[PDB]
Amino acid sequence: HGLKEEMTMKYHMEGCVNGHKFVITGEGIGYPFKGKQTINLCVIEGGPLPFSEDILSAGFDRIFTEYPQDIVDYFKNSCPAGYTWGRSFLFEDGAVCICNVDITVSVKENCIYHKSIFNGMNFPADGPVMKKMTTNWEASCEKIMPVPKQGILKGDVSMYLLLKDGGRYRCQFDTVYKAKSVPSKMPEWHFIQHKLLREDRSDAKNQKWQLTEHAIAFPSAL
Amino acid sequence: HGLKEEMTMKYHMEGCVNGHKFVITGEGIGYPFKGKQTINLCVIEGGPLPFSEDILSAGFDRIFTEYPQDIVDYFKNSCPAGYTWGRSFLFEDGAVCICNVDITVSVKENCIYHKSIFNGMNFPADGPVMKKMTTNWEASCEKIMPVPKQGILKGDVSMYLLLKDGGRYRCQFDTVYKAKSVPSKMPEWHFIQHKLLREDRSDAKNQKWQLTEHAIAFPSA
Amino acid sequence: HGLKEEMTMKYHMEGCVNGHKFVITGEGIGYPFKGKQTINLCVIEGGPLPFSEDILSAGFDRIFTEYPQDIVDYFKNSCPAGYTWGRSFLFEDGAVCICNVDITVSVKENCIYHKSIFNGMNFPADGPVMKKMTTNWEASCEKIMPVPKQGILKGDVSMYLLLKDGGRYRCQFDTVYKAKSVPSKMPEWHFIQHKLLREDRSDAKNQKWQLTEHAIAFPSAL
Amino acid sequence: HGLKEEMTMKYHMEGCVNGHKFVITGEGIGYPFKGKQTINLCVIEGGPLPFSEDILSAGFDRIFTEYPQDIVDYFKNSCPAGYTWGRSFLFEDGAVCICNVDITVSVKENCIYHKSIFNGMNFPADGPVMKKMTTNWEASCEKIMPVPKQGILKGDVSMYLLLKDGGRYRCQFDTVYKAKSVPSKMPEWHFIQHKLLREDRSDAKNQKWQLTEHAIAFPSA
Repeated sequence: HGLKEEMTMKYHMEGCVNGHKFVITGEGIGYPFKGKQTINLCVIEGGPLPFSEDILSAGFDRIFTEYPQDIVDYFKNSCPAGYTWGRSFLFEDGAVCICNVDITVSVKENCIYHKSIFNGMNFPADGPVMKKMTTNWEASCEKIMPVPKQGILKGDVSMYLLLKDGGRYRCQFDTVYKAKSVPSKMPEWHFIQHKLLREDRSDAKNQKWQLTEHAIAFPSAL
Repeated sequence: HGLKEEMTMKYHMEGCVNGHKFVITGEGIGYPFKGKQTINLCVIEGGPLPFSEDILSAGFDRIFTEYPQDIVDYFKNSCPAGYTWGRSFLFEDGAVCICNVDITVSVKENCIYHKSIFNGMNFPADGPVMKKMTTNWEASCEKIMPVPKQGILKGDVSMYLLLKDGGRYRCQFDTVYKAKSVPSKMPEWHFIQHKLLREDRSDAKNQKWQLTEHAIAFPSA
Repeated sequence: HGLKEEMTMKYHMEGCVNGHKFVITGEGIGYPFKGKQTINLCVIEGGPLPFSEDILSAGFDRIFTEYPQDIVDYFKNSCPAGYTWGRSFLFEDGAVCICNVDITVSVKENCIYHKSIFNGMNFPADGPVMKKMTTNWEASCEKIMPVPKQGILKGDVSMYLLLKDGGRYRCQFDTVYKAKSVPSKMPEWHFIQHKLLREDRSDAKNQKWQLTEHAIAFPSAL
Repeated sequence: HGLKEEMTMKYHMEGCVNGHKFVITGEGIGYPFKGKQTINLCVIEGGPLPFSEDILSAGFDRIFTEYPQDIVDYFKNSCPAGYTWGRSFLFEDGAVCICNVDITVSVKENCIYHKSIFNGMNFPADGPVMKKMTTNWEASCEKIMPVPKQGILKGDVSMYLLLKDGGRYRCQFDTVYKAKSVPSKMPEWHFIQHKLLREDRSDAKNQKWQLTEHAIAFPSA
């Protein structure tokens, strides 16, 4: 698809969570074919963040998903124009989020740009988010399905955000993946298992952390 | 409240619904104390909108609410600084919207400026919105409750967008009302009844519509 | 409708909340035309209840609703066969409830019988319900609407359960009202404001409390 | 676990969906260790059901789950006492169901008895269920997580009931798995993948259908 085994990517997130506007920029290396990525994020505006940085995580690339040969890779096939995605975040405490990502490709640079807009609200002031009581997301299995006569995908995943107290914090992810160009081939409903971790790196001069994700496409084990 | 019986208001809305970007601007005259208002909207970008306009309606002011003396008017009391609002639209069919509005009032201009940011997704292609089969919102009764120790308000209302077939289409509105400065006083939980309508007014050069809203504050009967 | 100004009623609730089976019986007096009712409840089985008794409250009669003349009283018109209702309870903490009520009339006795089945689950062990941290429901306004070509009603109300800490506890009430006989006249969408209070009366020999409700039908004040 | 590679099971179901009461009884053969099972159902009351049978399917055993040695099988470990389950069905169109099952095993009979209580409402009259336009459930992947200090399990899965038009119909399954006696050990969060199908087998004297399910436990890949 014009993809390298190893890739670099850029991040620019524009957001407002519970009235708090902020600005995050990033950089990363990834293995499209490995379904792995490691990114570095920085709050260049609105920091330090008043909420849990874990809610932004997934709003930062399905391209970085190791697909089987028997399965159509909507995302990679997306090369070279890229694609866009929108996602609803339904937290168990009533908080609501919408995220919009625009994936574009710096072909010769072999760099994938990500431009996102994140909007979240109704995050309880006592919640783990407002109280920054989170730690990491739990491993998951997302259902990916094609939209008949549409050329788009639908991602369905029930997320669990692990808290310091040891508890879980539930969130429903509902995504729509839209390729920038009409897709010749469409995949069949499948699954995407993921592993996303955050490791802070804030100094005291800057709020930063590093993200990391691993994902493999799979079919129903039946 | 430094407000006038009759006034004016200006609107500027930016949004991307189901990936469709659009810009809307409006003008209006209102009666803060009557809780009445009529507004004229004109899509000045992304028109014509590929979805129903009905979804954007409420996304265009709690200042325009007839409040009883017995009840604290957090909104009017919001002067001079003004206030802001955040809202989540939970449509029965899976669609998700978020709207944030920044409210500011010009004394010298006797106008109320509204700057909204409407975002929505997961609007089923064959849905009433995507297939523009909506007519009007059914009259509501919203619940306004104070957030102890937060200085903010919470609005809760179950909306119904009336369809052409005469079928209702459900949507849960969850609002957060926050004044720009620390509130001197807080009201008690109460209700707000509203009636909002839409009259199309598009031509061929531009897509336009008129909005109207009447709201009255109330207590438990 | 054969209704008296003053009425007596009987209660028999069969339930299981979070695995806890219980049995409540009751008796009450009401004013159909006043839209008022006062009932006395007793846990004859499964007591003392492990959960907050406030969740059962509304599962105990729209007949007791003061209607305007301009508005059709589906419920009273229901005389003399009575009617049935089913309701879903969606609590903010994930707990789920379904309630089914069967309203029958002891015509000459002028007594209204109520036979209910209550099923609730996913009530967090730390919740106000499990922790019995509730006190009373807050006043509400329910939307009542007709079902085109069905002869049934739909009740929509967002409930708030007041806690001891002073906080609210949200619950979505979604009802279906089915008259025992084909209705000649149907009402137009309207509203029903309610006030429901609980006043314990458990001795130490028996778990009991008294309920009380006031309700008036209204049209959109527009 | 006192269980047998191959076994039998008996079913008795009582329910009132949308006010329609019904009684169902079934017989089956299963492979606890294979996580496989086939069951034969017969409406012996309230038939024919006015709604889709597909809704009752999952309402008919986590014992039948192929579990890796590396993972704790809370269900099989549930022997001898057995276990119970509670589940909420959150259908996209507003329908609401609750199902509770009491699980008991006869050593001497090598059969597993299932006593369910299915309740459901708000099934849109023109819905796929009410208009019986459903075919089968799409293969799933459920999330099984332990409840610390409770001795219970929590199952989470987003279901899709396939329609005749080939359209999917959404339903959220939220389960609570509770053993009859204090568990010696607890498993770690893991997944359960399932494949469940329905083959009609009604005649004219009785309404019958066959159910089949294959489930395998798994960890994060």
